[PDB]
Amino acid sequence: MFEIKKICCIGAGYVGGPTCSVIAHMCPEIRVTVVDVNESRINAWNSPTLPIYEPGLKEVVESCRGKNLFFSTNIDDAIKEADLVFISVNTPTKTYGMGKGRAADLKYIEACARRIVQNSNGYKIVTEKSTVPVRAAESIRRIFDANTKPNLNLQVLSNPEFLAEGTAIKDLKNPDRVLIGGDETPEGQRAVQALCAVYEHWVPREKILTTNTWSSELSKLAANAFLAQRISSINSISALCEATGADVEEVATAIGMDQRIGNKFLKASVGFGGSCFQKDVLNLVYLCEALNLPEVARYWQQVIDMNDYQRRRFASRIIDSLFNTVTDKKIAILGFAFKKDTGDTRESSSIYISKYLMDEGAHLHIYDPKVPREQIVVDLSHDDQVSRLVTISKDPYEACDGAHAVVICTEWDMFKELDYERIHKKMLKPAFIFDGRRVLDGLHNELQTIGFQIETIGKKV
Amino acid sequence: MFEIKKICCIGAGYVGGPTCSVIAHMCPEIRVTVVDVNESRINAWNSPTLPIYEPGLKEVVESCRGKNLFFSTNIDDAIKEADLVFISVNTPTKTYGMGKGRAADLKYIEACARRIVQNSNGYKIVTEKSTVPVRAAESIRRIFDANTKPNLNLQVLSNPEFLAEGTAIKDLKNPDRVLIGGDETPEGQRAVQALCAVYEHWVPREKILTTNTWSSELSKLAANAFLAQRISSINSISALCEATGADVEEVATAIGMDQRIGNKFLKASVGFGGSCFQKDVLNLVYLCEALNLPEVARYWQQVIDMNDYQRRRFASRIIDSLFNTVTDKKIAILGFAFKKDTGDTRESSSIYISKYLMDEGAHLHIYDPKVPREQIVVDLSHDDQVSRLVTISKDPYEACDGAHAVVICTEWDMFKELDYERIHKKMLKPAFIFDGRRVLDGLHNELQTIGFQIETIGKKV
Amino acid sequence: MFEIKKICCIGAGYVGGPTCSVIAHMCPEIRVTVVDVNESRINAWNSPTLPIYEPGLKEVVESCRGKNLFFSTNIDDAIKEADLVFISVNTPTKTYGMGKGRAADLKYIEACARRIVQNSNGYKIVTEKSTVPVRAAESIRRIFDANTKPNLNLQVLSNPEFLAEGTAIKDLKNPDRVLIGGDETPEGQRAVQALCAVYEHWVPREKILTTNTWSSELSKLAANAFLAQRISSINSISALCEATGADVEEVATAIGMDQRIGNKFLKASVGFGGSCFQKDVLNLVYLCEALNLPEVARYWQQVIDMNDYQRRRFASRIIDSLFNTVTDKKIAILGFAFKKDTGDTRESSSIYISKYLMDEGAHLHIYDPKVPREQIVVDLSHDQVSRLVTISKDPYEACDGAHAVVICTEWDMFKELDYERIHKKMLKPAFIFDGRRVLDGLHNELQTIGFQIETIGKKV
Ligand SMILES: NC(=O)c1ccc[n+]([C@@H]2O[C@H](COP(=O)([O-])OP(=O)(O)OC[C@H]3O[C@@H](n4cnc5c(N)ncnc54)[C@H](O)[C@@H]3O)[C@@H](O)[C@H]2O)c1
Ligand SMILES: NC(=O)c1ccc[n+]([C@@H]2O[C@H](COP(=O)([O-])OP(=O)(O)OC[C@H]3O[C@@H](n4cnc5c(N)ncnc54)[C@H](O)[C@@H]3O)[C@@H](O)[C@H]2O)c1
Ligand SMILES: O=C(O)[C@H]1O[C@H](OP(=O)(O)OP(=O)(O)OC[C@H]2O[C@@H](n3ccc(=O)[nH]c3=O)[C@H](O)[C@@H]2O)[C@H](O)[C@@H](O)[C@@H]1O
Ligand SMILES: O=C(O)[C@H]1O[C@H](OP(=O)(O)OP(=O)(O)OC[C@H]2O[C@@H](n3ccc(=O)[nH]c3=O)[C@H](O)[C@@H]2O)[C@H](O)[C@@H](O)[C@@H]1O
Ligand SMILES: O=C(O)[C@H]1O[C@H](OP(=O)(O)OP(=O)(O)OC[C@H]2O[C@@H](n3ccc(=O)[nH]c3=O)[C@H](O)[C@@H]2O)[C@H](O)[C@@H](O)[C@@H]1O
Ligand SMILES: [Cl-]
Ligand SMILES: [Cl-]
Ligand SMILES: [Cl-]
Ligand SMILES: [Cl-]
Repeated sequence: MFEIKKICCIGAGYVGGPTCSVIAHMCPEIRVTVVDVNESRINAWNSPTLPIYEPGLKEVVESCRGKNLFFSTNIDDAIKEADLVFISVNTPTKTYGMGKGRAADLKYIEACARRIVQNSNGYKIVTEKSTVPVRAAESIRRIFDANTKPNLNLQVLSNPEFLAEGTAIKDLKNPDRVLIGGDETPEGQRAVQALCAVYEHWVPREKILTTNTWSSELSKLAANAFLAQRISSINSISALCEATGADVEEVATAIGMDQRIGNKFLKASVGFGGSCFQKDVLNLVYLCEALNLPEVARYWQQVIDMNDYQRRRFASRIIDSLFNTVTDKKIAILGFAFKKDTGDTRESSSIYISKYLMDEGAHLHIYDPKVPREQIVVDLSHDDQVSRLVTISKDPYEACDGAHAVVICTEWDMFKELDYERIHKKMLKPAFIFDGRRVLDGLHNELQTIGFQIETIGKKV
Repeated sequence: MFEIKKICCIGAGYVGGPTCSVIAHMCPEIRVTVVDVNESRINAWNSPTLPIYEPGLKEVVESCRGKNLFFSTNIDDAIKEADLVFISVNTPTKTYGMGKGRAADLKYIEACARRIVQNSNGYKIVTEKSTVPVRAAESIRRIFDANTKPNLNLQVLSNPEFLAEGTAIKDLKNPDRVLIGGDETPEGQRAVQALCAVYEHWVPREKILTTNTWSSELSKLAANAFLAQRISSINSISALCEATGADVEEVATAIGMDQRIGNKFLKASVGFGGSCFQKDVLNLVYLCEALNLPEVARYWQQVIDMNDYQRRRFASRIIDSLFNTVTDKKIAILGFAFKKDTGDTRESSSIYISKYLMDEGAHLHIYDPKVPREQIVVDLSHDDQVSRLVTISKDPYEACDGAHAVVICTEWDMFKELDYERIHKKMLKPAFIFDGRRVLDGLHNELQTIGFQIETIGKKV
Repeated sequence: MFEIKKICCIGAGYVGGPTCSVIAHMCPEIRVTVVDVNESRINAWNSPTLPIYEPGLKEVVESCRGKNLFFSTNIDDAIKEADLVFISVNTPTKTYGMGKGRAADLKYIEACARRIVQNSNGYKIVTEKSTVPVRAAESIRRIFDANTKPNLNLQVLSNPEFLAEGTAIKDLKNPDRVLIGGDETPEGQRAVQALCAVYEHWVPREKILTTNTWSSELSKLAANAFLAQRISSINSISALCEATGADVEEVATAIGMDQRIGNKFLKASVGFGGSCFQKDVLNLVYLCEALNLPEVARYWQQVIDMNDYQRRRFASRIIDSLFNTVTDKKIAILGFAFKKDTGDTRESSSIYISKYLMDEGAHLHIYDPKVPREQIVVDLSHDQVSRLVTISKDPYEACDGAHAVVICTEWDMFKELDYERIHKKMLKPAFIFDGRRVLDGLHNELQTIGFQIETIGKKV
């Protein structure tokens, strides 16, 4: 049996940093080196202020960093020395060319594959952790086959990642499962078993699934598409509730008590964000179109279409409720991160609601407890319109001071705890609360007594 | 019988220069003066370097120029002195206004008609050689009727041109036929017969067709639409072949051995280019829409739609074969002219394939034995993107050095003769050849043995 | 080199019968046995009146029948003895299920395949003679592979038919080309070569083209599609001519003089008919949809849509000319066959023009010199035939009391009619609608007699 003793991870992002940090923490005898082309990111990983906010992450980094955990921009030597190389780079939707707005952008992956074969000799396992179109591993194999050297044996595995931001460390330390894909050849199964032996330092063997390479790639896309679909489905139900007097939280509970459906991922929202759900479903759609599966393509597209309807109609709700015009109206945006317990804003609904209201010429005042203000400025920029229409607030009370509406977009715990009596006093009248997260449930009577018009998703006005 | 002794041709382009050069060469007693508003074009026609590359043209110009062949920017005196005035100006698709992207732009023609009546006295024959919408001659007539002078007799004829670039001189010296259109009046038939007498110096009378003005105008559009259609039809068959394992060259041969179909214009390609096929079919389409013939309009539109599918899918082939990403990938473009034996690039498929690959951020290195590099730069410009993504190569080996793919777009003879063993050595791996012209047929086994992945149109991978 | 000396042909129809008769006639040293399940058809091939009428066929058949040409219902013995087995059965359009109206039905081909493998030992060459969908040869190979025996070697070839109706024997004796497809293996190439040697008894080697099997199958459909496309293209041009003062006959001459275009199949018409063109183009379109080639499917669909528009617009011209009402108006239809010199009416434009006028309540009087009146009744049946349709014994009957004379088939006799006689007994205004451009050159005098003359691709 081959033993992995040095690991290199190309990509020091929300996946690469935490995954490697937990591997190093659980496997004291394995050297783990996380690398990136981004110098300031790598410099931040080596500093008292990590480049990402993830609960418990700093404690894990600090326990291992400089012992068996390293962050470096020296990609070549980290590859050269490694028994195992992870590819954990970004795979965004292409914003250009063929498949613009749908297809996965594989240029970061290809760059990794080229760099690996350029800097590799002997035996190495190359593990595709990035979320990819099905069969992407076949292209990494072809590049390696076409660029062999004497004694160079590069084995390719699929090892997709299931962590959610905000709960990364817990997800990594106690995963529901680990999935590994490789071919059925003797060398392929040897590679699989070596990677399994890494995870077995802390994951029970019954929680490690081994499949073929393509089932593993597909499983990741499917898992994300099923999760996103649960949200779009309950969000579709929120609209029906609003029209009927049914309550979406009541309905969610009823359906989720069926053990075959389950009670998770039935929290209605202004819409799902985060870097991957939309892009991974669109990748699935694009791939289906390419494989002449248009029925399957249009089935999954509904998940994205619903999410976009949820958001748009939430924005329309705000504008319709505020007498059909929001031009020059101060509006508080409470929450800019895509979910609580992260500073990540990638595809946050907060961005889409903010842009909709900015198209109207609203004056947005934006508060979030963890997102840096510079990121919010970048997200809302194409910027003159940002300088004219957007203010980043230091606290929520400042945001709401002289506002017409408070719009809650991220389910930070603090928001339900605010002093709404104080807030109502300095708001323009009538004062509105638009709750995109159902976090103010149970406060509606008190809020109404104070004087607010309170509206939320999945509840009839 | 009236005898034409002085000819003026307005338009010194790919039609006007060669047609007039051959008339002068065949009719030593007729003074032929080619005129243009473009000074540098006219200056080039008077120089050792003609403004166009056409086989055998220089020999014809040089034998007559300064004897009975003249090139001049003095349009007014050339008209004033002429027995016969040719209109041989450009008729591009309108890029603006009503019919943008479809309708013919008749502003150059109208300018000629106005200038002719302004500078004409006595008897002259005015011959519309430019490709025009049907009934355009009626407008030239109306302008003349509305601007008569005492003793001014301007007779209007249709005399469209059937030469193909690359074979212009041969086509002009030995035409399959000459077509002349005029009205059935005594003066009209007199004009027709005078123009016939010019061509009879070298074209047998049985190869000179005389029709009415509108049949003649329409015949030119129809002829071009039938030719373009043969190519789009065999290109449509190329796609079916790729899907079935049939070979398009085999199928082309089988169908073309039916004497009713004929064996010409069945060469599959990345797509037909050249200045006229697309614009003349679109003119036909537009005209049909204007005459309430939408069924006829949509029949002919298929010829353009097929051509655009052929090109797009060829580009998609390249990107799909190169692991679904070509960003930063060096790619050799061999051939930029729209067909071999011309330096003309007007509507070359090379432009469309290059632009598709540039949209992806590919690094194109472009070689062509006759197109000037300045023209390729203009064609690919909207240019920063050109400065970043495009290099004009001095030879094909330079183009292919460190390239991922060689893409053949123009059927220059030299390309099949290249040293592909040498080329494979310095290509990045795996190395691809994409043959848009079927010029490497028969070399596939040798190329595969060298190591290439070779793909071509109308052949299954 | 392998010599073929016994040929069996499964299917004694319009393709198989004549093809095999010519082979026997040209190759005296080959025994050619044509077989069929249809016993009365086989018995007719051995009779003084053959079950297929083609000029020259009777003479070819009678020259070698009983010598080296045989017709039999004994299919199993013919297969068993054959070096080469032609599959020349019909592949009719599916009238049901997947591909209804467009897909070819392969049931007969498959039956033959199963029967061949069942009755075969050793080496045989099996050749698709009938028009088939692309990759039909692969199904035959699979049936053979699944049903193999020791020493069984069945090589599958494609060898399409290019017979035009009424000229089959001349097409057979002097073909533009012979097309043979086989795979590019040693065995497939010896099979191809063995069949080439048969055709070489009368076809120059330069006119025999050998391809792969799929190329061969696809070439037959593409050929008919290119042919039908020339007709739809010149017809589309005919409509523009009428709108612009151009003449489609002048335009056809002008474009046909380009040797890259050529001068055949540019005769504008009310629309192409026949049992082949629409069927083969629709099959091609269905194959494209099945292969996920939608751009290609709708490119070729235009050939059919243009043909259908040519017929539709011609009927509407008739109706609009007769003041937009033809209820109980007598109209003479001259020509019902799909082209001249035949009684064949299959997919004839005359059917479609007649049905359009029937839908308006017109009283049609139909004359054709060769189409049997019984066929006309069937073709115009689904009620309205007995009510609206009369089959005339001569053109003058048909035109008597008529509002319009409509020429749908290009029979040479129609330009020889006594149009002064016709005009006298027609209701006024009297119309002639020439759907075939047969009365060109009578236009001046017909106008003087007093007709309103309407033709395709010209305003007279
Ligand atoms: N973020 C999540 O919650 C999550 C969860 C599961 C899976 N994933 C998948 O993991 C992958 C990475 O996600 P992420 O959120 O960490 O992205 P990220 O953008 O935050 O990090 C990727 C890093 O890779 C670097 N990189 C790109 N190309 C490089 C190259 N050629 N050489 C060296 N470094 C390079 C970038 O600079 C960046 O720092 C994606 O494919 C994603 O779909 C993400
Ligand atoms: N290029 C061919 O292979 C070809 C073949 C047959 C027919 N045609 C037809 O011939 C016509 C000309 O084609 P081309 O390729 O020679 O175009 P071109 O652009 O190369 O040449 C036309 C010339 O006319 C000049 N011109 C325009 N307006 C003028 C004016 N008012 N006074 C004086 N000069 C003027 C332009 O400066 C230009 O030099 C077109 O209508 C085209 O459809 C072209
Ligand atoms: O591939 C990925 O990137 C990851 O995507 C998600 O993780 P993540 O996007 O970080 O966070 P989630 O908790 O799944 O929520 C995504 C979006 O759905 C929203 N959401 C979630 C659950 C819910 O019930 N309702 C709802 O609106 C969240 O607020 C957020 O905007 C998946 O949960 C992970 O398993 C996966 O590894
Ligand atoms: O009006 C015009 O401008 C002229 O257009 C064409 O001439 P041209 O465009 O110069 O050259 P072609 O040989 O017709 O080819 C046009 C395009 O079709 C492509 N082509 C041609 C033939 C073929 O079989 N396959 C094919 O892809 C050529 O490479 C080229 O891109 C016609 O051939 C001329 O008769 C006509 O006078
Ligand atoms: O697939 C087949 O078995 C045969 O189909 C057709 O033969 P066919 O339909 O009998 O006769 P055609 O001469 O092609 O005429 C078909 C239709 O086209 C019409 N047509 C033909 C030529 C033309 O210029 N204009 C025109 O309207 C004819 O009047 C007729 O309605 C082909 O011509 C044969 O090569 C082929 O072998
Ligand atoms: Cl695998
Ligand atoms: Cl909080
Ligand atoms: Cl005229
Ligand atoms: Cl060359």
